[PDB]
Amino acid sequence: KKEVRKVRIALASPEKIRSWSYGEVEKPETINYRTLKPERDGLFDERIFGPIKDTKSIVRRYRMGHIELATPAAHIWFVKDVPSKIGTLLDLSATELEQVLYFSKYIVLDPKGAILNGVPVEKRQLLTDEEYRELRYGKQETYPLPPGVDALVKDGEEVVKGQELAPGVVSRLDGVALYRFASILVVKARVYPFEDDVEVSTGDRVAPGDVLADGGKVKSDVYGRVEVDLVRNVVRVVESYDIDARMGAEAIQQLLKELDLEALEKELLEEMKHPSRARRAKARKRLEVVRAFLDSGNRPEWMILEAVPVLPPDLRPMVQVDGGRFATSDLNDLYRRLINRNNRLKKLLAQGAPEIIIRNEKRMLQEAVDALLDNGRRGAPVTNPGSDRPLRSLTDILSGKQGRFRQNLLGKRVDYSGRSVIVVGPQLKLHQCGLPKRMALELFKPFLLKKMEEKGIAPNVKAARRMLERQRDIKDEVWDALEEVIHGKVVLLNRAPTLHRLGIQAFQPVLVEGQSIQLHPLVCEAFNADFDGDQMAVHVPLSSFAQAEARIQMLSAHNLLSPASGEPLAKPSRDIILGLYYITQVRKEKKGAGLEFATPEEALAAHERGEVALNAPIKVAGRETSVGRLKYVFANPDEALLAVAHGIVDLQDVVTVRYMGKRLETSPGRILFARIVAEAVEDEKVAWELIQLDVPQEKNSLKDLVYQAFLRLGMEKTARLLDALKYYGFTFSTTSGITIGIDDAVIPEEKKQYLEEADRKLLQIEQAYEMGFLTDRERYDQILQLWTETTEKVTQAVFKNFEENYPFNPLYVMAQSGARGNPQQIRQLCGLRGLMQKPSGETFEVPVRSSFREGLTVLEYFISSHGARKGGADTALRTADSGYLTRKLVDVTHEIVVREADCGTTNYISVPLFQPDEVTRSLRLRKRADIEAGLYGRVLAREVEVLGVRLEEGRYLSMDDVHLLIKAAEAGEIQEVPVRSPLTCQTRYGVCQKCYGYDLSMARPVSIGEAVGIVAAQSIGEPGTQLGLPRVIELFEARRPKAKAVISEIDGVVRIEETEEKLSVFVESEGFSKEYKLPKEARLLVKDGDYVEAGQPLTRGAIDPHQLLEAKGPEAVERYLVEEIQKVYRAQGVKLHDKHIEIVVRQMMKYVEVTDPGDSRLLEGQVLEKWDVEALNERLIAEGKTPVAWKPLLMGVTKSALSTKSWLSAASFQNTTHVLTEAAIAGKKDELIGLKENVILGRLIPAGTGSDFVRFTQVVDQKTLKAIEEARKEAVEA
Ligand SMILES: [Mg+2]
Ligand SMILES: [Zn+2]
Repeated sequence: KKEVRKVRIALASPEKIRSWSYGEVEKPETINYRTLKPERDGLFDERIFGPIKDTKSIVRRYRMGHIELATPAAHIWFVKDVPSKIGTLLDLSATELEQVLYFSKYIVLDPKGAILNGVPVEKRQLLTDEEYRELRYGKQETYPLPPGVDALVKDGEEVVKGQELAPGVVSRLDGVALYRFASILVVKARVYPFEDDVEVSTGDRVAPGDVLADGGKVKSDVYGRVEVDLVRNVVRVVESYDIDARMGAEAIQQLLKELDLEALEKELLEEMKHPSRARRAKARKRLEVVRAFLDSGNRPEWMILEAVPVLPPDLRPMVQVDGGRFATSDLNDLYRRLINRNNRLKKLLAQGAPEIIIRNEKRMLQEAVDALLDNGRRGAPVTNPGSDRPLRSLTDILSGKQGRFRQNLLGKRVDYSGRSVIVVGPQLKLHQCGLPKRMALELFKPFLLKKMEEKGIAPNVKAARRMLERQRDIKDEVWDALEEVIHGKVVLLNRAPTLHRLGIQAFQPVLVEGQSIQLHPLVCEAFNADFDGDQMAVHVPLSSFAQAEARIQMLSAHNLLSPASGEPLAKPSRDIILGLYYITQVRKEKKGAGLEFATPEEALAAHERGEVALNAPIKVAGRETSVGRLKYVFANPDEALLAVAHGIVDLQDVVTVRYMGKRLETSPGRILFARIVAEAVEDEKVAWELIQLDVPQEKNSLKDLVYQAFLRLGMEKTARLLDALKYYGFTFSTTSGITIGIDDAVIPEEKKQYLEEADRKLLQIEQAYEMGFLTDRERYDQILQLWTETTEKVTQAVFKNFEENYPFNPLYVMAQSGARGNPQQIRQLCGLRGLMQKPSGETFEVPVRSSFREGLTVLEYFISSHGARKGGADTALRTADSGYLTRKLVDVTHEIVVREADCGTTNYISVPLFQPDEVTRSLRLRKRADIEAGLYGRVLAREVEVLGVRLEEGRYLSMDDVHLLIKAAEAGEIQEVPVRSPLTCQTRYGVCQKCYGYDLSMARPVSIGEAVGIVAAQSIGEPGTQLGLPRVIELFEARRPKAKAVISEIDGVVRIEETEEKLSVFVESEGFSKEYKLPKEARLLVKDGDYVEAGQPLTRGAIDPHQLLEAKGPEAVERYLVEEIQKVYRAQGVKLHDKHIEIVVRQMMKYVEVTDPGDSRLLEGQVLEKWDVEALNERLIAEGKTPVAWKPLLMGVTKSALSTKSWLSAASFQNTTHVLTEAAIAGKKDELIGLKENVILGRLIPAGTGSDFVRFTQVVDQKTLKAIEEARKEAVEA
């Protein structure tokens, strides 16, 4: 019942394994082919895993078995991890020593080693088993003797080298040769005769000084075993004492049993505090392991495993494919192999012990356990021979690109989904999408079944399915049921590359006849989907709760503004823009008569007579008014438009119309546009005030109109305005007749002489190059400058020509309006595409004189093919590169969610209003877009009054406030604005509403509980696809730029010495001077004698963020990073707000490394807030003034993503093995904070609706409220 908050991962005791499992499996018989039921106690046995029939089969998913190995085993992760957990807990070498002990046959033994073989005492040294059992039993040399011969050697003869033991036998070392009847026994032992009782009997191993026999007469002199022979009444003392011997895991277990963590910890402390850093680094590397083992409970004794758990059968099922053959998970094969090996070991130990065979089968079992735990690390165990496909192990199931972690994180398949090609849906409103009738019928199939079961169409659901199974039985009643089903439902449309949040959009389906999905044209840019045939997909959420989600916050009618900025995305598109520009344009032709009209009053009649003739046009360029203004005057807009309907005057003709209160000299087109705006909305005074009816409706004007309407009216009215505006734009674009012919690409004639002049100039330049006054580089620069100047001159001439001569040219009308094209494209069409770049990256000397209006020569087309190929390849790579960048960003910033009470942050950031450096030393107000992206939607840190207006502290900066601040800065009152920011928020995991701000899909302040981190990452990454990018990569991944710029770290004065070898700049201070050397290519930007501060760039180039943080501090480098990121984004024309960059930069520098240790080690770095809390506890909450002096560490996006307190995300991110091992050494209570973890958990995501702030909210109607409240007051008795 209680909510899961922490997941603790830890190690298992053998008792824990026994309690966990329900019985033991000991046959290698999963299931026989004949008996499809579980055969015997094997891997699928019935009574041990739960019944296979109908508790459910989920016990066979939950209940697990176990194997009680007679021989202990150690987990492969703790022996093969890069830091060998046993190899770092113990003093053992991982690469060979640990494996050779744990698989092969060597000896490890602590207690005693003073026995000498030319080598001093042993404390923890390794000796091979061979010399071990040599030293175990003294010195053995044997030489047989023929029977029936009493040789010259007696039972106690001493023998040295060179002595003839026989006529042909010679020994090898000095010692004693014992005689048997029947051999000679050479030993390096000591014999001792005696004549009294024995104190040490046969078998005992004795130390010097201990009594051997005969009381004090005879005492021991060396270590070794004692053998008493009563035939000669003598003691032989071999040199072999009682010495410990263990093999394999039990030995390790012995080690782990004999190792105590507390004394180990103290001696590690001593071994790290005393010497230099060289040993203490690895001392900490193993001391963290020791502290984790000690502080987390679980002792390392069971860190090697005795009872192996057995996976429930349904997690590894053998399921039939065809013809009796069973497809199996390799886990079953590995378990069968392990069971067979264990049973072989069991019966082997039961029957007899051939020692070499026992060692061999111990190695066999250990390798089998290794393979079971994971395959590939030691050899490549494979399936039955002939199929060289490596078996799949537990690590393979968990880890890998397609594993348990990496397959729930995507969920590549969904049930209620479809896809189709999309077509324009202009007849639909913005909150609708056209759905083909067949996919609409099949998608809601259960809904259809239930709804037509509500009526009498079919008796039951089975009859319904059988009737609908064929389309020959369709009826119009079925279609009525269909339209009944989806009256209120919505579906989610999805584009395959989902670069941002708007790639998923809810819609209301409308039944249509056809194959394709009809899409509203206005969302043609929300999706990056054209109509060249590319497809788009549809999903259908089932639960009414999810329907509420989609209809409320994912419905497209409600998301009209970007999350990346305040700009709208539902702005009128190309066609509507062209139509409305055509309807609200005013022409102008000619005045060949006396234009003076203000003076003469007979000029009204005189020029009316002139207009009767051809003296002056109806739209004449009169001094004060056109004769059209005089001739026609309209009481109402209706009269003007009705007179237009009678063809008297066009929609583009100026005329005096008496509007609601004034006489306006406008065209009926502009009046009609104002009428459309006023009809789409309810009130007209507001509509009249929020439009600009004296200029053509260019795309910027439409965008401003839409934004203002959104601000002042809200959601529904803006949507209706967009619908009506699009509809009228379409109709007037149709009836107006905009068309493109070959003659529309008019060629201005004046440019011709321009070319000649350019040509002439080339000649002198060529002559200037012929005389040798110019070098190749400067000549190329001169030619490039001349051509790029004359191209601009020709473009200016082209636009002047289009203005003067043909106001209504289709190319010119779409250039002026925001429909399509750029001046460069129009110049290519009509003028000349002069400069064409070379494959090397430079530009050809010979330009392209021709245009597409004329014909290109073969060579010119062949040359332009180079640039075509370059652009194609660039796009084809940058697509995937930008996707990968977005992946990095979302991984690092997925923890940021606005859950908050307003944090008491007495801190802020001062957003500049003047560019610190637009020239070398000058201040100018930042570009309006820049100030908007820095200030719009922020919160004022403290009250400011600039122009007689009191902007109180805590007031969100709306668009009007930003404009007012910009105007004030223009006047010159303030230069910086103090604002709250995420960079200074004190919220633990996320930001507060005040520190975050005000920009959203809406304008209102952000709701508490939305993952602003994910949308931040998406807004950063989406423009990257159409974007340079290496700079962005090297900035979010904190790296060392190759073009490093020399900077200062201390304030002082600049002393530039012009040493020709290397320019030496001296930062001079009172007590010290710093010197920097600049090579020939290092072009500085400072002047001698200038005052210089910390972090001031001495040379031109990029700045390493790490050294900048070292010099100035966190805030300075944060501002530098944000500005540098914004630089490239502005350079590409993409408008992006700074909230997202600030969020990622804050997540980038949430790590500090302490320097003065407190209650833990010093040279360790992790989350800053942890020392925030810990310093609060150490200094204030608890006693003990130990300052945990930390330094902020700046690491790239990747490293910050990797090092996380939670281990779920780390396991799902890079490598499950090492991460899980680390999280297993210490019981890691993973808090379910962060979003990726709760995705893996599949539970309610913390962000959005799943925020505990809104997760539960009792709701009750009013009448039941009165009932329950009456029960309440009657519950209060008396
Ligand atoms: Mg396409
Ligand atoms: Zn805050």
